[PDB]
Amino acid sequence: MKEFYLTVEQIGDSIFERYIDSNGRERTREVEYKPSLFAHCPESQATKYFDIYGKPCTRKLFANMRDASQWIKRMEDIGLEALGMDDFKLAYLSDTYNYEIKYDHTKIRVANFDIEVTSPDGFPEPSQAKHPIDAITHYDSIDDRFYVFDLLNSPYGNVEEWSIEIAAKLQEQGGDEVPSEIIDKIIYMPFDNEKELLMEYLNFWQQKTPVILTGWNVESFAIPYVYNRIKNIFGESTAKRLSPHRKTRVKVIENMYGSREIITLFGISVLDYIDLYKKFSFTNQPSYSLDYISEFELNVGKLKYDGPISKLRESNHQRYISYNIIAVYRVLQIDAKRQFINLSLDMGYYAKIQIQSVFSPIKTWDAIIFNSLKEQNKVIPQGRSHPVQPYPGAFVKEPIPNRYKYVMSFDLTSAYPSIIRQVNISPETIAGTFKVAPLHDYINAVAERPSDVYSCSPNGMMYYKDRDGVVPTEITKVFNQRKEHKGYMLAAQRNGEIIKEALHNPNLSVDEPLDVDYRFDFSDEIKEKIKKLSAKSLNEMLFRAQRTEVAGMTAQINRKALINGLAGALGNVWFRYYDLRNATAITTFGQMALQWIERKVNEYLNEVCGTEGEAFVLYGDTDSIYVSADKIIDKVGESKFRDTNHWVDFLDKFARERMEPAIDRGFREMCEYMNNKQHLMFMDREAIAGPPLGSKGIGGFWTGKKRYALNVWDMEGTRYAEPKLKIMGLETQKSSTPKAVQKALKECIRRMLQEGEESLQEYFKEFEKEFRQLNYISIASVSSANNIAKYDVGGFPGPKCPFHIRGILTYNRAIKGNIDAPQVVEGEKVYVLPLREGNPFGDKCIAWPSGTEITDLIKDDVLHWMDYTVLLEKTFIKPLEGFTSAAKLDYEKKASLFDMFDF
DNA sequence: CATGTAGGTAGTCCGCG
DNA sequence: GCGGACTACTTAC
Ligand SMILES: [Ca+2]
Ligand SMILES: [Ca+2]
Ligand SMILES: [Ca+2]
Ligand SMILES: [Ca+2]
Ligand SMILES: [Ca+2]
Ligand SMILES: [Ca+2]
Repeated sequence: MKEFYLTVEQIGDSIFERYIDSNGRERTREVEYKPSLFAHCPESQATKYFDIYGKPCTRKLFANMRDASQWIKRMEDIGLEALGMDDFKLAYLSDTYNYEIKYDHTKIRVANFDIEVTSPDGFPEPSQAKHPIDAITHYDSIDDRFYVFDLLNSPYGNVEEWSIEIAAKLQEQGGDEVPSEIIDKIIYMPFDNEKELLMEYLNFWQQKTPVILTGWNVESFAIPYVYNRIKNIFGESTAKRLSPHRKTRVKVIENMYGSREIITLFGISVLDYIDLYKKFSFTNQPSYSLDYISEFELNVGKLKYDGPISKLRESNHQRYISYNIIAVYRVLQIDAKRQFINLSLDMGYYAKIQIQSVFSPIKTWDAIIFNSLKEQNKVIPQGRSHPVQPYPGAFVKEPIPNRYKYVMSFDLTSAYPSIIRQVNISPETIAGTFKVAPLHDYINAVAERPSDVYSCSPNGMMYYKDRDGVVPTEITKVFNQRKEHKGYMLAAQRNGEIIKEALHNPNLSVDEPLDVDYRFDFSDEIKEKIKKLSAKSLNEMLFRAQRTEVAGMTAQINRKALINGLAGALGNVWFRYYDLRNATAITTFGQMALQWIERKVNEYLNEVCGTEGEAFVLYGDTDSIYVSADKIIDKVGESKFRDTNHWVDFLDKFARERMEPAIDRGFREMCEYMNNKQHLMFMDREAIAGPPLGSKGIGGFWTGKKRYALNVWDMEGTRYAEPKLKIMGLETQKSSTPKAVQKALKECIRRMLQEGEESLQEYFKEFEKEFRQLNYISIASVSSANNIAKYDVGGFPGPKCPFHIRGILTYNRAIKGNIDAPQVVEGEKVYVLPLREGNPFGDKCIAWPSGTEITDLIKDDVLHWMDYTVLLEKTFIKPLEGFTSAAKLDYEKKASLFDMFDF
């Protein structure tokens, strides 16, 4: 096989690399790497190295990496550019793997682990590590085994061995319900003292040294706890055995009363699954406990146990250990679904970076671009210092707040990257400037044509047309991968709707799910077979299709994020190719594009409807337009339609066969105007929205910029079995909004859009009557606990103290002295409830760590003093008032002359 | 050590015979 | 109590 790296580190003048050799064996090696950097030299000097602007360079080959670094400083002091890759391990990877890396994940040791630490005196701080580690579960991907390390004897209790037999039993039979598919994969190892456990864990670690290390919160808890605990018991050099190169760095972040730390283990790539999840999932959760996320992702129940976690080992060691095992498995289950490790490996090896550097788009792109330029013997520029400077972004249209009955939306495929490719925006493709007119003059095609030689953006920049830029070149590659995967995702989505339609008429038979590839639209033959399948087989197929869609979503959305990240990095001062001329060339072009195409669409629709000056585009944001299709429907007359699907078909066809071609013509004209390199503004129909035919539903509404709701029947070619709400910005989409209020607001919206005012009023009335019976957590608001200390004046709120921070302070006073109450952690999420006047907490609100029940000591009083009236008013009624006044209807029947009668 | 800007809601403060 | 500045939190792109 082809060789590929696992990890790379620079330590002094040595590169330390772990890799897979040609026989698929894991190897390690130390290399005294001899780096090169470069300097401009005179034209006369014949060379094979040129900078990206074609200026000749001379290679400086160094004896060691220290000399290279030293040289960079001397050049800085002289005042001359020091070119080349200054992150030497990227150069090493580039020299060592001068080819497209094909890696085999089965050779990569991916470790997933989690530890337990009984602590009777509060949270067990990793920096102090003063309590025994009494359980570790460590899953190894190469062995496919869960290695369980169980402490039987501790100063907090001596316990019996854990029973795998009881673990496998159903919880309703007193077992722990450890999933049956991992029972045979568990290797259980009890220990009579902690030192032997830890010694054996280290020996185990040596034999099975993680390459990728993950788990839930491992970076902020498990890893620093294990490191510091081993350090305190055996000494630091023993602790350093967690690094295959025996080197670590201890990052101490000053949390103030007290503190915590991150440990860097050289030769390992730590990918904390919480960080992967936050970067790659595109969710905004109110809690990030493993219980919450597992139930969200997997629909599995919360791990239930009686009493506090500090007493679980002593009271029920059996359950303690099972839950340690299960917690580790749940991360594997989430990853089986989401495939973030696979994505990390894909992206890492594509870029030729340390795998943990996928968290940094700047590092990722720096490596991609360096490797691309190196292949052509070109030399990358020195990184420079720049002051932070705000710059303009997208255009968002001010909508008229209203109900909007029939709406069709369109937007640009991969807008900013397409702009980069169309205009040819790169550091080395800049050809000059032109004198800019006001943007509106370009939008209305009255400004002079910027150039008939170069490709232009309305920010004043000109670019070469006849040569490739490294930015366009490399952004196109990732874009094309993105496009591939989104096709797979959308096919699986369409495939899923077919299955949902068939589930309306399941067959009474015993059969199996069809063996199909869900990434491709089902053939007619497959669809015929599906119409005869049973419910059981159909439901299994739907699950598989949805998993295929999620996998495709992970792959496409994050490659989208990567290329959009390249456009943004051009406006980040730490990016090697930072340049506001290029950043603003993109955003300014985008502003012109949206407003140009608004004009063109209004012109076109007026023409075909035989009218003049009517406004068809009602809204747009960055690269999208929203078109009122009311006059389109009225032209033919609603009477002509047989059902909802018929008018949907009609608008679908109208957009495809009439509008999109008019849009393409409009954009081709814009392209000629800017004399761009390549026409790539492809604005395809997104949503088709309206009320069901014959209903009193309003179809949709806008309250303002970035705030609207649409009843959608077709989305990017997916014709839904059941209409789906597209809601943006409204309170239903906000993690700060209480969970049950999101639900109730969404149902208010559904009724408004699908059923009408009377339906809304009926629901509003019921919810108002039943509000007070909802579970307290379900109606608590959520917020992030930032800068708590800043407003903490003697345990009381300082000036300008935010509401949520005030609630945290109230909480801290209420739990003072109580050692079991969980502390609010700086930066983390909290539930928040308002409190009636005169409450025993002595303030207007309370807040506690999210994803948890509030400690039993104060829970009773919180429940007793909750202010339901404030809560209903602020979280539900006030947002609903916004929706309904915008839509021009009432959530409560207004008084009128009719009130005089008895109906 | 290092993607971007645009934009709405709701909080505190402060003015207000 | 209500409604402007000033701003934290948060989401749409
Ligand atoms: Ca635990
Ligand atoms: Ca788009
Ligand atoms: Ca699209
Ligand atoms: Ca059937
Ligand atoms: Ca868009
Ligand atoms: Ca109490």
